[PDB]
Amino acid sequence: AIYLQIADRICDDILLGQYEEEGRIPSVREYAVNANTVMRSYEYLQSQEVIYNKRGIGFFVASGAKMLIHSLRKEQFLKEEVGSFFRQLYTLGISIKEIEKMYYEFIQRQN
Amino acid sequence: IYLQIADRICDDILLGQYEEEGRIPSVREYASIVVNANTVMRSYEYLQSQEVIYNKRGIGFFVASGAKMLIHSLRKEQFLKEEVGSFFRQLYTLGISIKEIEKMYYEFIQRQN
Repeated sequence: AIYLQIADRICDDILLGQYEEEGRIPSVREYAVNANTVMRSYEYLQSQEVIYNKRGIGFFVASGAKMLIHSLRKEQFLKEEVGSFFRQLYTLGISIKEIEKMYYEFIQRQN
Repeated sequence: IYLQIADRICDDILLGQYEEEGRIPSVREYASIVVNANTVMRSYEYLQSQEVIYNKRGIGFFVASGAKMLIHSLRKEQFLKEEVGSFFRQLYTLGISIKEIEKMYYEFIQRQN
């Protein structure tokens, strides 16, 4: 959903040190091909402590929102997918000794 | 669809319509000229995680340097899994020699020529 299809399109350019932690970020009017729902985007991200507000000044990345943001998407994976995914190895007759085989060998690919 | 697009664009690409290290226009724009927009998201993922393309962050997508050729191949190797099997079976069933069908791939080539 785009309330959150955008709230996730921001926390990343922070993990990339493009937006410095406790360094600033963009006027919405300017992040305007849409700036309407954005108010519900920035919403998500404020109520998620990812960013903060100076009265009349503008907008920064909350420090260690690098680390504030890493943390959020973790429990929205072990809640989200794992629980079915656990329940699939189950139904399928696959084991963790066979899955931590293909995983430890799965790094070979990315190096 | 998820896919069809790849071809209109790839053929844009093999037509050199889009240069390698050169830009394809917005996922906003292209869907007008053709008329849906968000299923045009389900494509550039497939493409840029298939390496025929990439998105400079905050600029757009580009042709990947060496694009015109992986395609031909992935066009070539896709002939090799579900398009070719469809065939050897028959040249087997109906009683067709290999050098049988081969005869008429060389008259084929001659008309091109």
